Amino acid sequence: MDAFQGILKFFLNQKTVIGYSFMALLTVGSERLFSVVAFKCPCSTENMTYGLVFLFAPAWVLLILGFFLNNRSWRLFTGCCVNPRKIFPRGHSCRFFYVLGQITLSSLVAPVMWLSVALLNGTFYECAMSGTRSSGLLELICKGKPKECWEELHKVSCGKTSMLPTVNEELKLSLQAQSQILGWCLICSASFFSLLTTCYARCRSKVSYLQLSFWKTYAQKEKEQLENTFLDYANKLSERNLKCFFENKRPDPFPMPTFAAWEAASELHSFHQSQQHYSTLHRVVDNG
Amino acid sequence: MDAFQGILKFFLNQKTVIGYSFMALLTVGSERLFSVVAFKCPCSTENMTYGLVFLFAPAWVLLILGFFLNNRSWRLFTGCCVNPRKIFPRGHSCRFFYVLGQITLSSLVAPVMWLSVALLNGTFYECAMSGTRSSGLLELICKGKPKECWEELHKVSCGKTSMLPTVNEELKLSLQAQSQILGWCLICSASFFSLLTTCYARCRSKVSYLQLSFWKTYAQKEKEQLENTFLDYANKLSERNLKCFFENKRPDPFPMPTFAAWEAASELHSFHQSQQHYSTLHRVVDNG
Amino acid sequence: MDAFQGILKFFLNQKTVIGYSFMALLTVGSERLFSVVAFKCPCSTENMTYGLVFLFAPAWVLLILGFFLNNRSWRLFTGCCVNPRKIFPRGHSCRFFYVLGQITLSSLVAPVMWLSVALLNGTFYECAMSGTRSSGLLELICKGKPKECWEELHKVSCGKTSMLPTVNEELKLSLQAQSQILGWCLICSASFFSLLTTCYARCRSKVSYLQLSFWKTYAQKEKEQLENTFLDYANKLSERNLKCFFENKRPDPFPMPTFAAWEAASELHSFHQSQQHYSTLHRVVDNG
Amino acid sequence: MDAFQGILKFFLNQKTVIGYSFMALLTVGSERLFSVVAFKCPCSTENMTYGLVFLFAPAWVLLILGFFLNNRSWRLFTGCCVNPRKIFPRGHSCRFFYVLGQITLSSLVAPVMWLSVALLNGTFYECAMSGTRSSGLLELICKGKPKECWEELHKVSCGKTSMLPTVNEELKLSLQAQSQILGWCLICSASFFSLLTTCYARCRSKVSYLQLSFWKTYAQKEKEQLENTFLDYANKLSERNLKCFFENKRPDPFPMPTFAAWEAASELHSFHQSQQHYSTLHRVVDNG
Repeated sequence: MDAFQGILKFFLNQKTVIGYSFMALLTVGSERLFSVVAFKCPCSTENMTYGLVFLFAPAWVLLILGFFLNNRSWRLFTGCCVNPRKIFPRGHSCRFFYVLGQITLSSLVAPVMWLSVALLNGTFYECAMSGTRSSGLLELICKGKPKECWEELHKVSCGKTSMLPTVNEELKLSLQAQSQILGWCLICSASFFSLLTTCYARCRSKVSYLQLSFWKTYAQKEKEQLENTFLDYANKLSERNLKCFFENKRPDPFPMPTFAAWEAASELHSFHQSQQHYSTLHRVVDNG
Repeated sequence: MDAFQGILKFFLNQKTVIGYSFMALLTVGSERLFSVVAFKCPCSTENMTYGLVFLFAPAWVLLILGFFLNNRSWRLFTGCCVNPRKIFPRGHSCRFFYVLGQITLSSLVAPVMWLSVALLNGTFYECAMSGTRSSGLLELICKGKPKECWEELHKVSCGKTSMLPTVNEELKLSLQAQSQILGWCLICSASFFSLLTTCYARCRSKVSYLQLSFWKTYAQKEKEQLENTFLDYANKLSERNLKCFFENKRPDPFPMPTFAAWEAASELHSFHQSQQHYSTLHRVVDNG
Repeated sequence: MDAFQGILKFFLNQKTVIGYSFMALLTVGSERLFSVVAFKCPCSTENMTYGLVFLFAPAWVLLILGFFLNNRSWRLFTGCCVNPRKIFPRGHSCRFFYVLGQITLSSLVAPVMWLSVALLNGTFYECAMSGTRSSGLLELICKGKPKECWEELHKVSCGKTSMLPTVNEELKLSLQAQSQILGWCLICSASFFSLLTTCYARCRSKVSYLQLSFWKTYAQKEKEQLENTFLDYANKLSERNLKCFFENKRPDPFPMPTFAAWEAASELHSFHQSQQHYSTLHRVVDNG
Repeated sequence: MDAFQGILKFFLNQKTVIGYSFMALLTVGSERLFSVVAFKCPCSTENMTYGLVFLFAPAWVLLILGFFLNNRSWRLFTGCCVNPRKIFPRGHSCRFFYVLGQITLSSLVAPVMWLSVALLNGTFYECAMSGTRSSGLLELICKGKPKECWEELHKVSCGKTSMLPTVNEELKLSLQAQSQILGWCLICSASFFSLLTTCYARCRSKVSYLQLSFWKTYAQKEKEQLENTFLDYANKLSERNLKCFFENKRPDPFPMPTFAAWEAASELHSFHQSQQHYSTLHRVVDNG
């Protein structure tokens, strides 16, 4: 009875850590299927292009897919060209870049978690670094190797090289270990940067921790009560419009908010501690 | 009890992302059945025609199938030739191309997801590029290859070539990697174009985000109340016609909307912020 | 009936020892997957960097992840730059370092439990100590070994050495046993330090054991009653704001605490035995 | 019906013998995983240090872990430095060492049960005794053995010895049998010492067997009544503090015990047969 109503409280409270644990568990299973089934490195001069597309192009698709599912990116841009000065208020001319910077950093999580799993499985970097064709970065790999390392390097993945094939097995291990070092430098420097910008946004907040816990509770059920007021006023408007069509009647007037009140309740909210309002709908009711 | 009435809320809300995830999971399993069971490349002079038909003809079938299932393409064209000026209003003469462009771009999703999975499995491009017979694009494939690369290229898929059969294994890998580069160029440039036209359509909207959320709620249950009014007036009309046939009576008059009211409620809706009407049935009731 | 209501009492009472037993059971299964599936030591001159990154970089990620999930690190830092003297009171100028020292030692548990399991499975230390290149610490390993121990030491993991390959099997055992001795010195000296600072914090407490048991019961259900007062005052504020918007009314006044009362209830609590208060909200009510 | 309410009486009554049977079943399964999966003896000069750490370091961790889980070690030390003379009463100046001696001997059970199972599986002692390097205790092992027993003894675990390898099988059996004799001498002398100090503490008791059975029944449900009086007085204090914050009222006074009564009920109890009190809370109520 109460055993099932006591575990769902502890699960719904920790809901922002199972969403990230599921986003990281799907990238691991998707990277162990692109390299096993679809990736096979050609031993040609297109080595640099072929390995640099299986690395960065699945990270570009996940960036655009995070702008589609972000519900507060359509809340900001819808109706922009009607009056472009309602997103740029004259009192706070810099909150547009704070919100737009919050959309970008929130959708960079899945590109970063793709570039780290793909670098901790060093099959894409080994195919890409073999076709380097550069003066620098080639003496580092071919340090104590024979004279034909500077030309037959881009064949080391397929074997197929007349260079005593146990040097080909220790030229693969030197490239499969330069990517796993780079794969850990990306997790360590993106976790530190994600904590440095989160703590700076909370240290510079306008309210303390107790008022911020009421602000999040009000903003979560102002949207639940909005879905029930829209759904109740739409059942009464469609019943008025369908009885005056089949019976050829004249309708009673239907009171609705005007266009000036619809656009004034859609502006961007910024907290003021002199008159403490918790939403932009709270501000237009208390002022009018 | 309430655990089953709390997961279906989170599933029906995210309903436009499981439909596209099911459309992408069916194209993958359909492309891995044509190339395994039905496709076998002939090593002939019909190499170009055979591989270019398994690429573009299953994408032409899915384009027409997206016009049959689009419910707002029959809402626009039914009764066109009675009065063609009800689709071309004189106030807004350009909305006909906005609606027609929305039909085309919404049915181009499944052709694009076919050409990407087919190019990421490079069996159709390798059979097609072998029979190119062109001056350009033939020196790129036969760069460091012997003299009989310019004539025996169209046999490389079947083997069957007296050209030292390890060059035939590195001419297959060079063609199976030019299609996977081209496959990622299509996903990366169609995901960017799909976001550029969706964001431009919302930035140029007439209403803000809050009024657009009531417009979508009213339009969803105006169709639900329309199906219950049609089903209620058809049960009363069929009972009147059947009692006056078997008993040879004369019927009472049945009030129904006239022909001029049926055609006025079927026009194309366009929002005006001076008189805010949320449908074209709402406009003919409030005006008459 | 009462059999299920008698074991959940004994499980929820011992709740701080199943969270640590689950934190230690997940580190063991995560370390037996990095060394088996992903770690393969190269026999090169990058031996020192490769083995020292698989040791300390997964312990840097778990340190930052313990600052995110700590609920009393945001309770201290939110709203810091509005008035920085509310975290540094003039009466108790040193409690800021007692709370900050409690956040750090509580999040150092999972880094320490990573470095112990990684040293009791001596694969990361064997790859890293082989590339030592130092005057000291090299005569200890190469004590009764031949002359080529001082140059071909970094190849001992891959084999591949012309040094009579049964000396290569007793040079691996001498390095796989110097890490397991260091793995037990870390558990034995972190368990003694975790008891010395816990017993010193309780011996220097202001209240005895009986008053401290009431303090923990009050602080546990002041948070439960706070979540039900926030959820009740937010259902009444959103109902007031949505009836005055759709009907264009003027609202009744809504009594709420002022901004000066919100910030005084968010300060840092310190016990005084002259006037015994159990929270900072209890102190501002009894004083005003 | 009553079949389940008649076996749980016989199980909860014998609760101090299933806790020790489960503590001993976990040490056996934990010692058969260290010596099988993680222990591999090097044949080097670090034989003494390697085998003496796998023996005594898991016994030092279990000693500190028995101070953390002992609920009457925090009952004694919390608030010690406020007034140190409440743990050292002038009438009974030696009860502090009786309680501290009861904490130490009750947490030595799991260290002793580790050293006995680890010595009845003679793998740790065989690795450590091979590197003895002593004048005594080496003639006992090398009694009827050849001349190279005094130098090649520390290699006997790995084999690897040119000493007619059937003498290497009877030097392992002589060291794997000196530890099992030492393993049984530890269980025989710790079971006799545990009965000798338990019977001496009960023979020197102040009450007889019948009064001691009421004392254990009262002390067991003074703690159950204390958890319900704390949980009832904390629900009334948090409701008073939250209604005077959101409504800006002034509160009624809340009667609570003073600081002098909180510390007098936290002292150390000792029985007196002149005025028979069964707790230290029973003493301060009957006296005041």
